[PDB]
Amino acid sequence: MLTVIAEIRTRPGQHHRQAVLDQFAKIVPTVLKEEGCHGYAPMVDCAAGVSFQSMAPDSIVMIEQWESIAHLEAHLQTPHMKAYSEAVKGDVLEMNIRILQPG
Amino acid sequence: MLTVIAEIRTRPGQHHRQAVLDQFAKIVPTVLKEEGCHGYAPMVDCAAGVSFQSMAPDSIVMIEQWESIAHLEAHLQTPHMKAYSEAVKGDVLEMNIRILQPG
Ligand SMILES: CC1=CC(=O)c2ccccc2C1=O
Ligand SMILES: CC1=CC(=O)c2ccccc2C1=O
Repeated sequence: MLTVIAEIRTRPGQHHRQAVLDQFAKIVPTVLKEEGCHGYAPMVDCAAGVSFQSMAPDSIVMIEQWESIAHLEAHLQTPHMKAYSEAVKGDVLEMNIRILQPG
Repeated sequence: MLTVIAEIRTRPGQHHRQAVLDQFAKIVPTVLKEEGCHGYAPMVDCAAGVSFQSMAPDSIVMIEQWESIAHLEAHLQTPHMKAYSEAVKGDVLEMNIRILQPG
């Protein structure tokens, strides 16, 4: 029902983006098992050499589906997400989070 | 009376941001003594590991208070500011300057 697209902007260079991705690798199976989660995928740009593509190498884009806002909010308080946030605090600069419905 | 917030964007890496901060260290006491100056503080992001914070490592945020636009404009013509501008010309990319009043 809700679709979340979250862009996580990482610090340039020094394998910061990979550090974050590695933290997601630890957590994604767990998140998929959370109540109300119907998708949770960290994505990165893939250079297709087409003129219409825009790329941001220092970013990870999450695509997620949650049954409700309550389920998303619960997600954010889980220990795996608190552990994730602590683990990536020196790697992440900001997040831009959209909550979307069918248009 | 006027509050100025100026974001100074610096060149990535190569201690450019520190070079600029060092130039501010030279000038801040002088600026505070300028007529009509009631605050002049170069600030940087401080990573608090909270999800709601946005950080830009290649930026310095000035928070200032000036008694009037004339006082600010005079500030910009002082020798310490002309010397500052010359000193940082290879370190700074741009500035975004807001002049604010109580809402
Ligand atoms: C604040 C915040 C932190 C996250 O780690 C996070 C992870 C996945 C989806 C959304 C979010 C979010 O809104
Ligand atoms: C153009 C310009 C240059 C500065 O160096 C500067 C320094 C402090 C406050 C404002 C400014 C400003 O508007």
